[PDB]
Amino acid sequence: XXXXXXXXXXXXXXXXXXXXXXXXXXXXXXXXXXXXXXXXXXXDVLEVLMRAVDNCKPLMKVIQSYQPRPLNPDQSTNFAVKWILQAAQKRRAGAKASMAEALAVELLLAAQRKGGARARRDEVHKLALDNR
RNA sequence: GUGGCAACACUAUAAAUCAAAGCAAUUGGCAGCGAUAGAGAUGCGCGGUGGAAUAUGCUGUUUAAAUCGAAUUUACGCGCAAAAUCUUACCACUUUUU
Repeated sequence: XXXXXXXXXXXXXXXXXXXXXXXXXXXXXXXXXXXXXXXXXXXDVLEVLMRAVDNCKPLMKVIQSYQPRPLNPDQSTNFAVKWILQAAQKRRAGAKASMAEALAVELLLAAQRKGGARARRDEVHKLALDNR
C-alpha cells in the first residue's frame, strides 16, 4: 500500500527538477491532483494515477549494441514517472497555462493508454521483444 | 671439370674490406595477444558553454606610453586578495647627484 506514497514521492522529486523548493513542486503536484479531479468530473484521482502508472510500467529494459536487460520494478516506476514528465514539459512548452494542468491531462491520457508516453513506452517494450 | 633435353645440379675458393657481425637468460618500452580488479570511465541524468548584453582576462590595431612577465594542455577573474594622483617600474616636460 506504501507504493502509492513511493510513486507520489518520486513524482514530487522528479517534479522538483530545478533546484528549488520541493514545497513549490509539492504544492504544484497536489494542484495537479486537484486539477485532475476538476477536469475528470468536469467533462477518482489516486485511482486514475495508480492506473496510469501501472499502465506505464516498462518491465524489461534494453541496452544498445541491441541487448535486453531485466529491470528491478522500482526503476520501472522511476523511468515511468520520468517519461511522463518529459512528455509533460513537451506539451506545456508547446502550450507556451500552468504545469499542474499539463501533468493532469497527461496522467489522464496515460491512464487512457494514449499519448506519447504510451507510444515511447510500448515501442521500447516491443523493441525489447525484438532483439532477443 | 662431370651430368643434362635443359632450367642449371654439383665440386669449388678466393680476392678486397670491416672491428664487430653474433648467441642465451634476463631488466625495462611497446600489444594491432588474453584472464582477474579500479575510475559519472562512458552509453545512464542534471546544469553550463558556444546565441544576446555586461563584467573580466588575452591577442591584434593604433598611441608618446598603452610598463613587464604568464603562451597547447596546466595562459587567458594570471602575477593584480583590487590603478582616481600615489600603487608604478612607461611616456611628455623641468630639475637633481655620481
